[PDB]
Amino acid sequence: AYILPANESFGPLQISLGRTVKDIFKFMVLFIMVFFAFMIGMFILYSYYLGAKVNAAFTTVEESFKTLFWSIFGLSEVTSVVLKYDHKFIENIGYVLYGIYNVTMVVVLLNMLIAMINSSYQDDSDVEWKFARSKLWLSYFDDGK
Amino acid sequence: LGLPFLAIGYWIAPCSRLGKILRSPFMKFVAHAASFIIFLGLLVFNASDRFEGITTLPNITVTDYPKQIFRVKTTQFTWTEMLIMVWVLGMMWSECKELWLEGPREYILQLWNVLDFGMLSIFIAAFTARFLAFLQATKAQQYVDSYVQESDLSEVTLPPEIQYFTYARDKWLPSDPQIISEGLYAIAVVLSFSRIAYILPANESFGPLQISLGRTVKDIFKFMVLFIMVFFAFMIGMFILYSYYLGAKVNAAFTTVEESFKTLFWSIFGLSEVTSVVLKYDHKFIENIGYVLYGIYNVTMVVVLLNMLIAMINSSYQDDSDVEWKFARSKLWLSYFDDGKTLPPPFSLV
Repeated sequence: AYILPANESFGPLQISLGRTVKDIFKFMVLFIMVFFAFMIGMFILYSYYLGAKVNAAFTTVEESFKTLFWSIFGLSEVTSVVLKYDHKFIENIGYVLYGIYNVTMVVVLLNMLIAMINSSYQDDSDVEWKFARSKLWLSYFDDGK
Repeated sequence: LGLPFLAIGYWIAPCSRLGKILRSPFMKFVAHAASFIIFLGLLVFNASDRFEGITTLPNITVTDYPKQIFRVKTTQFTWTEMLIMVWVLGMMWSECKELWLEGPREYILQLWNVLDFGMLSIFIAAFTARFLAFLQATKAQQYVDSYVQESDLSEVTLPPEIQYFTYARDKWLPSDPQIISEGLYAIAVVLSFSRIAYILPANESFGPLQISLGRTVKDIFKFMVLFIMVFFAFMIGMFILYSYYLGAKVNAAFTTVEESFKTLFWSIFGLSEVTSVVLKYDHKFIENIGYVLYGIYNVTMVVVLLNMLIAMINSSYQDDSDVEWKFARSKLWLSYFDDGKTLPPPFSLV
């Protein structure tokens, strides 16, 4: 991507990707707070069932983080909230909290997507890439290198 | 860090440079935000002992002295827990003051007020259930200390009303007050780590994000109702189809109403396997109809999600965001303009 802005076909793509990342960071912070909310809550719920669960999810803080993060991409199984004891109150609350976390994930992703859509529909891309490419060229104009 | 010191200084010297600074609406808002951050840190510190996991198996009872009831140490309240109760009581008192000074009808209008009341009520219910469990455990401990003299609670057959309190978590009843307390406490903790959005509109970079997220949720609710009707349609249909094959299926999906709900809800995020519609008997008519209905439900899921996405896209593309956030932030500022609120909870009960 140091070389990408020099190309006419890929330079604007690099600028658009960088702008997307910059706007992505704010929604990452927004998602981080809710992610921490569900991580702490599910860890508190399932910390007392370390040896009484189908898997190790939510038994520790690291396990809760791993399960919740991989729930973003659907890589966490639904058995993460299933207990071995007949404590259906804890299991059902884990089911509800995991489901609410998944729905909140969709809502946050959707809101971020709508913001990205209604933040670029307002020559701008060409000027953006040309400015970046001019900076690249000016970096090689001086003596040396 | 210095909130207790500031509270003490305000109490001893209400009229001074410290008192003048504390009465500033920005300082009152900062104190309230800092107090809630302390509350969140208290919740995290309360579970800090289990951060790397419990060192003992759930089916093993570990106590301090041999004559100790296990439920006594499991249900005893820690100092951090007592601080959490004090904080919760402070916020409940603040909410009750708002309710009494602003009318019960108008109080429910704001989503923040009802959400705060629900979170605090769940906290009170969780701590009440833990208190009942602690009371029962102390009653068992009193019985042990009175009518049992063996210096070892391992060779004595205690009565069941007292023997039940020596059991590990595996033998606890499903309706155990401590189990109810733990579940409600987990819900209250999740709800507690949501009042950061009380502070979000004050920031210029995150305030508009909060307003946009709230608007997205408000428009989301209508499509949730739209999705609920079709979800109920397929839930009832597949439950009716598969209720007669409870013991003749690969898994338990669609055998009961709860199983149908779980399978269909987790099909939204792809967490339900395709074997949910596979039978063990050679009834290919039922199995194929389940396949078709599950596929139609999945396609309908995509269609509803797509239509909702198109609506969201063509409902905001029509300065509006800046005005929205500025209005919300002005409401936040006006909430701290009036006299009072100098000392955030729980440093307000006195």
